[PDB]
This record gives sequence, structure tokens and C-alpha cells, in this order.
Amino acid sequence: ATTYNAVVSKSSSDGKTFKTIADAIASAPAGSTPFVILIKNGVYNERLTITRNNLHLKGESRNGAVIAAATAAGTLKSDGSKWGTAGSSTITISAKDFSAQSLTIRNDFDFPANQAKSDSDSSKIKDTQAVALYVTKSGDRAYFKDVSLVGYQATLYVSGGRSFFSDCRISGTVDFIFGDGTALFNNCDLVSRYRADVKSGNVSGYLTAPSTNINQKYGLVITNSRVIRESDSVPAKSYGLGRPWHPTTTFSDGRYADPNAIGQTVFLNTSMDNHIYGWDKMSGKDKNGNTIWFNPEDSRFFEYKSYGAGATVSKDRRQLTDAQAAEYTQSKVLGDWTPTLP
Ligand SMILES: COC(=O)[C@H]1O[C@H](O[C@@H]2[C@H](O)[C@@H](O)[C@@H](O[C@@H]3[C@H](O)[C@@H](O)[C@@H](O[C@@H]4[C@H](O)[C@@H](O)[C@@H](O[C@@H]5[C@H](O)[C@@H](O)[C@@H](O[C@@H]6[C@H](O)[C@@H](O)[C@@H](O)O[C@@H]6C(=O)OC)O[C@@H]5C(=O)O)O[C@@H]4C(=O)O)O[C@@H]3C(=O)O)O[C@@H]2C(=O)OC)[C@H](O)[C@@H](O)[C@H]1O
Repeated sequence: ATTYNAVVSKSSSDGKTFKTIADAIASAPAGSTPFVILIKNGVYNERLTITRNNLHLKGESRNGAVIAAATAAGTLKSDGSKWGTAGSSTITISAKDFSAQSLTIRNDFDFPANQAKSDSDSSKIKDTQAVALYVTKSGDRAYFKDVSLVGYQATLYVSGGRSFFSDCRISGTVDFIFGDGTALFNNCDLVSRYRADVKSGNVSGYLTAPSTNINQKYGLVITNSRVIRESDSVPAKSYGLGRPWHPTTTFSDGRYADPNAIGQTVFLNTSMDNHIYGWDKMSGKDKNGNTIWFNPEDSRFFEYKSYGAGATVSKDRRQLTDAQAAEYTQSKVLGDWTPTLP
């Protein structure tokens, strides 16, 4: 038995429906009782920020129910300032017990068109991160089932508490799943995209850029999933599994790369095509303003029973034992939270 508190549709022939998702969300009474919104097929050009606990979105179909907006970090606001990476997100989750089911969320920033622009073109953006979905420090217990997340650089920003992604598609290029959250992915397709702007022999992207605090047990955990190339034009050995993001952070002694953001990405029972070469390093700025490199061997980067052509086993690709693998069950990663849909 499932009932909807509000319905969103493109048609006036439907009847008692909201025209925009933002209006339906805003109509929810203040509080924390479950509020469930059905979103009928259509492309909704909207940016959403969710601040109400226990809010749930259900699309008519993943293929047909789309929430989309185009915003890069370097896109300018009215006051002439940049949106920034966090500010670029199509959907921002800043509440507890959110779920989305059977819908697509896109950042439509046209990265390839941007890169094709002439270097002297003043409209050419340098800050090319364009987030589709952002779970903030305030977000905990966010559940995404049968969802597709679309972007290029920085598609999915997972911060804060626990998020669970199931039966999902996530596409991107550079650092397309990133942040310090506990994010568990199960039965997802992680799609590495073609880079027209990258020379043969150079890196096209990185699936993950975790910034997990060293004291946090779990970061990005990918299980029973598929790491796939968007097309046959995506070269062999063009994508890294992850690189360590140490975010620029304000400390008492200045603003610099966080030394304690020692990210975790663990792949378990996941297929990988041969676009995967292994792990990689990442640079930041230190407390003195010098370039500092953070290395994968110093980070929490592990695999367990990877398969497919990209699943090579070497000293540069650390493997979990059976006993270690048992620490990455849904129960252990998510703790007392069982993700449920209304
Ligand atoms: C806690 O106190 C309050 O309550 C506070 O709330 C308000 O403020 C908000 C927010 O709550 C607060 O945390 C904050 O702060 C800073 C920024 O303003 C904010 O945008 C955000 O920054 C992130 C990120 O944390 C930061 O490290 C930086 O990251 C860049 C880059 O954007 C990012 O994509 C990545 O890039 C890598 C790589 O470095 C790069 O070379 C290339 O290769 O791309 C890579 C990539 O794609 O990876 C994904 O890392 C970069 C880096 O490490 O430098 O910028 C990010 C961003 O722009 O979003 O958090 C910042 C911080 O705290 O350090 O302020 C916010 C705000 O003011 O709103 C706009 C209230 O305003 C305030 O009054 C108070 O109440």
C-alpha cells in the first residue's frame, strides 16, 4: 500500500497536480512525518535544495522522469561571483531520511563544448566541476534506488553521513564520486565518459576522489557493481579507480589541503573494463603554499575479487582478505540504518 502526498506533472490534463517539483516540495507541511511526491515523466529544469526531513521523491520511470539544470563551479551569479563546486549542484540534500526512486538527475553543463571553445573565449570556464547531486554535512540516511546521475567532472558529491545507492547509473569523468561521506553503492553502473579534449596517452578521469577523515571507518564502498566505459573510444588504461582528495580547509594556521582527509575507496565483487589502470595520486596546496602530492599507497584504497579486463592484481593494487572483506557488508557500513522506501 503506497499513497502520494503530492503529484507533479507536465500536463494540465492530469488535474490536481503541481507544475514544478520545487512547488510540490515547498507545499509539504513543516515537520518530519513522511512526505511522498510522485513525479510524472518529463524533463524538469529545476535546481532543488531539500531541507525537510523524511521527504521522498518517486519518478514515474528512471528513463522518463528527469531533473536537470546546467551549472558549473565557474558559472557566475548575479553579483559576479562563482557558484563554486558545492553551489553548482542540481539537487542538494541537506536533510535526514531522504529518498529518491526511479528518476534521473543531471547537471547539463556541456563540458565537451566548453573544452572545445577557443582559449581566448571569455565564456570558456576553467572551474569545470558541475555537480548533479550533493549530499551535505547535514545529510544522513539518504537512499537512492533506480536513480541515474549524469555529469562530467564532479557528478556526485557525497559528504556528511550515510548514503546508499542501489540499482543506479552514475556517469562522469574527473572525480565523479567524491567527498567525505559514508556512501555505499550496490548493483550500480559506474560509467566512465569519453574525453575529446585529452591527448592519447594522458588520463581521462578518476572514478572516485574520497576525502574521508582518517577517524571515519567507512568512505566510498562499491559492491556488486559494474565499472564500464561509455564507448569503445574510451581508451584502455585511461581511468583511475580513485585519487586522494585532501580538500582545501580553513584551520587555525591557514587555509590548505586537509592532512587528515585520508580517503577510502573499496571495491568488492565489481566488474571493471580495461579502461581502468589502477589508482592515482592527487595534488593540493600545503600550509606554506607549496604543491603537495598525496599518494594512493598512503590512502585507504582496496579491492576484493574484482573481475573483467581492468581487474589486474599487483603490489600497486592492494587486495582485501576474506576476513577483511566481511567488514564491508551493508550492515557494517550503514550501521543501525536500514534503507527503506515509502
Ligand atoms: C560551519 O559554519 C557555518 O555554519 C557557516 O555556514 C555557511 O557556509 C557555507 C558552508 O557551510 C561552509 O562549509 C563554507 O565553505 C567553503 C566554501 O565556501 C564552500 O564552497 C566549500 O568548499 C568546497 C571544498 O570544501 C573546498 O575544498 C574547495 O574545493 C576545491 C574544488 O571546488 C573541488 O571541486 C575540488 O577540486 C579538485 C581539485 O582540487 C581541482 O584542482 C580539480 O582537479 O578538481 C578536483 C575535483 O573536481 O574534485 C571533486 O577540491 C578543491 C580544493 O580542494 O581546493 O571548494 C569547494 C567548493 O567550492 O564548493 O567549503 C569551503 C570550506 O569550508 O573549506 O562556506 C559556505 C558558504 O559561505 O556559502 C557559499 C555560512 O555562509 C556561514 O556564515 C557559516 O554560518
